[PDB]
Amino acid sequence: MKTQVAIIGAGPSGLLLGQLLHKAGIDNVILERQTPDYVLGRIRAGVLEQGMVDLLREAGVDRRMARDGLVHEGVEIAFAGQRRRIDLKRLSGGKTVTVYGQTEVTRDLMEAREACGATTVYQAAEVRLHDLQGERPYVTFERDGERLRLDCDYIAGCDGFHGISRQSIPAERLKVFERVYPFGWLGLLADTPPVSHELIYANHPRGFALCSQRSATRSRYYVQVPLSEKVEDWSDERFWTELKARLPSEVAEKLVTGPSLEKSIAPLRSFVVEPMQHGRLFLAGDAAHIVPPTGAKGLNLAASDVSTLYRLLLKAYREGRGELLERYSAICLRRIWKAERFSWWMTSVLHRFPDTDAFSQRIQQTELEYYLGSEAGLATIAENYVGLPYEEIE
Amino acid sequence: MKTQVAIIGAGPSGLLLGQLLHKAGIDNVILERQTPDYVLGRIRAGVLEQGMVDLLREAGVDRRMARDGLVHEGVEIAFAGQRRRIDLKRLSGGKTVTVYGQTEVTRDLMEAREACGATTVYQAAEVRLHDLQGERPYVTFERDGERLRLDCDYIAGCDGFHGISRQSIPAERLKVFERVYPFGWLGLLADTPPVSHELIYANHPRGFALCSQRSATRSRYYVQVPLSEKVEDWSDERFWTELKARLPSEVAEKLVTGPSLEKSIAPLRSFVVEPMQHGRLFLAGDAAHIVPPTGAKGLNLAASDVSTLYRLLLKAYREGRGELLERYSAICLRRIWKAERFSWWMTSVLHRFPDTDAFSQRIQQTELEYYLGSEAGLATIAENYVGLPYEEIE
Ligand SMILES: Cc1cc2nc3c(=O)[nH]c(=O)nc-3n(C[C@H](O)[C@H](O)[C@H](O)COP(=O)(O)OP(=O)(O)OC[C@H]3O[C@@H](n4cnc5c(N)ncnc54)[C@H](O)[C@@H]3O)c2cc1C
Ligand SMILES: Cc1cc2nc3c(=O)[nH]c(=O)nc-3n(C[C@H](O)[C@H](O)[C@H](O)COP(=O)(O)OP(=O)(O)OC[C@H]3O[C@@H](n4cnc5c(N)ncnc54)[C@H](O)[C@@H]3O)c2cc1C
Ligand SMILES: Nc1ccc(C(=O)O)cc1
Ligand SMILES: Nc1ccc(C(=O)O)cc1
Repeated sequence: MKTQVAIIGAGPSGLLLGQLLHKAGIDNVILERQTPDYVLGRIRAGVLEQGMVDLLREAGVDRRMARDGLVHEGVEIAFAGQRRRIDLKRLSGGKTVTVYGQTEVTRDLMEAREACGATTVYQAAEVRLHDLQGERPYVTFERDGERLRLDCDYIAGCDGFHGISRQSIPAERLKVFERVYPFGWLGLLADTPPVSHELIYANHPRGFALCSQRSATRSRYYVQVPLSEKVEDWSDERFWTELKARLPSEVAEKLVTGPSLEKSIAPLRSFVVEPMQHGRLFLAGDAAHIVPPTGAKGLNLAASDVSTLYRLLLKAYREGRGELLERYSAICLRRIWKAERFSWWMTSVLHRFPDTDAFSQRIQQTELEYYLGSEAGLATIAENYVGLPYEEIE
Repeated sequence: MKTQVAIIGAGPSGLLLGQLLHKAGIDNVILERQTPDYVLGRIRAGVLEQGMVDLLREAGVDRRMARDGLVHEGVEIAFAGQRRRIDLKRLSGGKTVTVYGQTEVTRDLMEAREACGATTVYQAAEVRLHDLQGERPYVTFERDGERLRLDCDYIAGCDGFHGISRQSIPAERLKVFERVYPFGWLGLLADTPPVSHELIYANHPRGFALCSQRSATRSRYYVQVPLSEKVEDWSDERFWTELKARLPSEVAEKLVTGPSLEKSIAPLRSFVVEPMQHGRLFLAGDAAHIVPPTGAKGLNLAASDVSTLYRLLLKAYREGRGELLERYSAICLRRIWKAERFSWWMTSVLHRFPDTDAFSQRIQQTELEYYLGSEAGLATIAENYVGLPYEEIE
């Protein structure tokens, strides 16, 4: 069995890359461990940068998004009994973000891939990568008891944080940068109208809270929660009471509550690996880096890694410029670090940390007052929030 | 012995307040523990904000400054083998800073006070404050063996971090916010031409370094140094070698070295006390708060506390509005916290911290790249650097 580019993982990264590649004539095969249904079960992301919206358009999978997605020109930050609105559109010079669930984006790519007839092997068990440094690498896997081999020119590891691809690179060749935060996010999806037309990030003494949405009849809420927490400990009612206690009274009053459709806890982490490639293996998305959800950069960084990889692969196949692929890591890392820096900053000013001294609490409160009250402070948040420009390569 | 306002401390704070008060008809007496010579021995500050330059003018003690002071429109930040210039004037909308030694400013105020004939008691031993909550507070001290009493309406504690005034307020009434940094600054004053026409703040793997100046023939340099350091351990030559090792090669090459006129080590600290007053006692300057030198806000915050106190005292004496004095702390604290926040930020991105993990070193490097490469980042540094606007009161 042979292809040009083998893609490990059918999450948004692998599907986007596969679609981009297909449209340009580069055959690719996606291998996924789970079932299409399991993949569609992950709620995750809700906020997309302008640049990701454009990439979706370029992959020609933007019909439903253009119809159902909500474009946002602002976002709110509540702290110490006051809400402050940041005009993204004004402050960033016209850019906005789009709220469209990750579940939907993934569904759209999956349908688009099916219609084109491109190869996708679900339940590909025991994926193993071989000859990463040879001129002919290959992937082996098992589909219903029998071991198959897939030959390729390149492998794009788009298998998330627990994928096999990063594990296939000699550990000595990698440099890991990581920070674990002493808390997680308890998220709740409900078939209720969101409490606001724009997102509200809230710093409250009891901990962080965030009011988000998926559509006009579907809401997504989060509350900062300690690591020791178990989801079965949080009834829908306890969640609503907790969420209401962290929000400004005039917002908590108009909140329409309801039974949860999904409830989960996600720990916050920062992770970056350098470089992001080895021989003919290139890492992309969560396989290469994790950012805490606070800045909504995860899925967005994956899109840029993918945009970069695709353009380099085109150059390599169509233009015979195979040497340009060595620049992959240098290029992605620049955007990754600025995004990690932004997510880190958002996380530190919005959450309540354990055993914080009086001085640090005061400095935290002051960062908010400063950045939210200065025209220049506002602009730093906004341009970062809508997403910094992709580099064009060459 | 009686006056209207008793002033404890003849450093820049006490002298500026005394001068302002005198020019408006409000009698005041300054009490200082040391001799005029000891006071003039402190080198300290070199950078003044626009607002402090204007206050000096308002006190009519700006002749020598207008002649000898150097106005700066930019400042440089060197890191990872690259110098980046921040155009203060452009980015802040025209403001600049003035380099004029604290020793000179103090000399100018002292001469101005002497010429006007205002009272100043040097070597006032054992100053004690009494009846802080009565309608008639008083200060007692000793001048050559005999105990004297000074009656007043108000007392302005301008006695620095180790003064008696903050110690005279019931400790239970105060809330202290403080952070100690694990390093200090080793500074060297030399009668040599500065290596650059503008200041250069340098983040280097070996630690922080700063190239400053006092005039065209007098330089002031600093290097980050561990707490365990003793000044006698640092020969002039060791200092020059160390300073040269932390600077970019093209800057270290043109450095004119020479014998030190003064050499000292100052530990870095952040300290804020809330409130800044008690009854008829009002704290100002270093008596109320300390900021690490990195942002050059110390003397500048003292000026704003003083500007605020003087205007409130005028209202009280001339206009019979004694109740406005209760607003002193609320007003000064707003500016103090933003300045503490700025100094804290400058300190964290420019210095090398002990036992720093790979992630934090990377985030530090990235803060520099971000703020120094974005038009909005630059503007946040600049407007903070030149100094945020004073509030007008009322
Ligand atoms: C609470 C939460 C909120 C977030 N909010 C946002 C937001 O609003 N905006 C934003 O930009 N980001 C956000 N993100 C991040 C975003 O969800 C991720 O960055 C994104 O899912 C990365 O996609 P991916 O394709 O790289 O990885 P994944 O989504 O993990 O998919 C990887 C795929 O590879 C598969 N796989 C794993 N191992 C193997 C193997 N051995 N063989 C074959 N297949 C394998 C996995 O099954 C999976 O299907 C959030 C994340 C969380 C959890
Ligand atoms: C390394 C260094 C660099 C700095 N660089 C800058 C910079 O460039 N820009 C900037 O804005 N700031 C800077 N500063 C800070 C600035 O020096 C101080 O904030 C400033 O000196 C505050 O003045 P002050 O009058 O409040 O206090 P002080 O200068 O301390 O004077 C207080 C006076 O009160 C006197 N006194 C003390 N106790 C008593 C008592 N019991 N009775 C009577 N008198 C008493 C003291 O003798 C002293 O004379 C720097 C500080 C340092 C050390
Ligand atoms: N920053 C974030 C904003 C929104 C969401 C979400 O809607 O799921 C997640 C993270
Ligand atoms: N930030 C600072 C800048 C300059 C000086 C100084 O010249 O003495 C001190 C601190």
